[PDB]
Order: sequence, then structure tokens, then C-alpha cells
Amino acid sequence: MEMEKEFEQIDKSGSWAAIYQDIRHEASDFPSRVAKLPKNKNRNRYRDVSPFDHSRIKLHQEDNDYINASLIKMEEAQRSYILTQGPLPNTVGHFWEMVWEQKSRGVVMLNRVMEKGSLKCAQYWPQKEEKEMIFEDTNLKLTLISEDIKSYYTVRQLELENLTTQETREILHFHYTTWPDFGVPESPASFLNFLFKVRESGSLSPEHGPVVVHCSAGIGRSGTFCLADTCLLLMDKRKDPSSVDIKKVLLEMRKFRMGLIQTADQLRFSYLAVIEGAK
Ligand SMILES: CC(=O)Nc1ccccc1C(=O)NN
Repeated sequence: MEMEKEFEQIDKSGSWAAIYQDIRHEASDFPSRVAKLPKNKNRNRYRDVSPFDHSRIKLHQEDNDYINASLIKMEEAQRSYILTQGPLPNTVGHFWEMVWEQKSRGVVMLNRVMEKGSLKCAQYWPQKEEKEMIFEDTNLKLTLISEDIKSYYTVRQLELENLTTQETREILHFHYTTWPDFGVPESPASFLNFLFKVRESGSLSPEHGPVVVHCSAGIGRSGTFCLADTCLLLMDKRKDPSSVDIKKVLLEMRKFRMGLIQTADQLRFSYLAVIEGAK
């Protein structure tokens, strides 16, 4: 059923809440035993948001390999994403270790450091060229190279150096800066343009490791980003773009990380992003 028609049918009936709860009811449930170990309590921002054991990203150290991050692997779309929480004061070094070990080219950030008067994630990148950051626990150095600030998003060029081998890589930081404190954007125009800037970059492409995407919890706004990307590209691939069932793509993605899409408004916005994106 053409999603644009399904959309108007849900909107006229005002049943967004009922569709959304159907997804919550049918969603996968897998063990998260490593996340709940007592040694990992300060590695988790929220007690009710954990990566599944089967799909969690492992840090390449013998000490403690745990980070709140998941590999979403979409087989038919031929895309991979890592979805992770906003780094904490004690996980900033782990975050950049993961970016290094997984060979990511891009980081996508969908939140502000402060929202609603509270801290939503650590200040994990350098704000001035001449004041670089060093993560002593993971032996990495991070330098701001350049910054391009636009109305809806900022793009930063960063240099990440493995102080152990003295190899360097260029990482692109794509920061969406205008998601509102409450609700969802009124129009997806600026979200879609942000998405096609990340694609243009090569960050989503198979010659690199998976893109790292995050918000505060790594399930809401992060969910919207990878659902829209995957749904649009399936439409570019299949002989019938109307066969693309957004609810079925979301349940497939929810086999890899719990809670993706947090509200009925985010589900509606995702439809609006794919519907408008198809034009
Ligand atoms: C399929 C589609 O409409 N993509 C976009 C959406 C919104 C803004 C830009 C683009 C784009 O294509 N950029 N190169």
C-alpha cells in the first residue's frame, strides 16, 4: 500500500498512537547481559537503553570491551550503521577508540550538548584549532582542522591520531543543530538536505567502516536518520518503490537495537521524511 495513502489514512483517523504501540508490541526482545554487569554501570547513560549482546560493538582491549553501541546491518539495502549514546565524561576515550577500530569516516550528531537546561552529552571534540584533545586512557589525539557553520547544520574536519602508531585519519563531524527541544521539526526539508550532505561526503559508502550516529540515548533521532536513509535507498533499488513498508523496515532495524523511534510524532515525521524524500 503506497505509504503516502497509508499516511493520509492514519492522519485522518488520528491513529498514530495505535500504529506506534503495535510496533512496540511486535518488536524483538534479546538479552543485554554485558550492559547490565555492575562493572559497566557508569558506561551507560540510561538504565532502560542497552545494546543487545548479539549486535553490540566490542572495543579491542582485554580490560573491558564494553560500550553502549550497536551494529545495525541492513542486508538488502547494503548499508551498515553504528548507533551509540551521547558520550559520557568517562566514555569519551572509548567513543574515539570505537571510531578508530571500526574505520568510520563520519560521525553524525543529532543533539546539542545542552537541551532543556541539562547536559545531553560530553563536549567530546575540540572547539579551537590550537587547543587539541588527548584521551590518555585510549592513547588518541584529536585536532580541529576546519569548521563550516550553516543555518541548520555545522560540518567539521577533525584529525584523529593513534599516538601508538602515529597513523592519522580525517574524520568528518556532521552536527544537526536545529532539532527542537520538544516535538519534531515541522518540515523535514532541512533534515533531508542534512542527510544528502552526509551521503555526498562518502561517509555512508562501503569503502569505509560504518558511520557512527548518536543523539542523547541513540534510539530516537538516531532511529529517524537510519530508517529514512534505508527506506529511500530501498525505493531506488526495488522494481516497485510502493513495496517499501516503513513499519517492516523499522521492525527489522529493531532486531539490532531496542527502542528505535521513541514517540508517535517521530514515527509520523519518519513517514514525512521518506514521503517528501521520494519527490
Ligand atoms: C531524493 C531527494 O529528494 N534528495 C534530496 C532531498 C532534499 C534535499 C536535497 C536532496 C538531494 O538530492 N541532494 N543531492
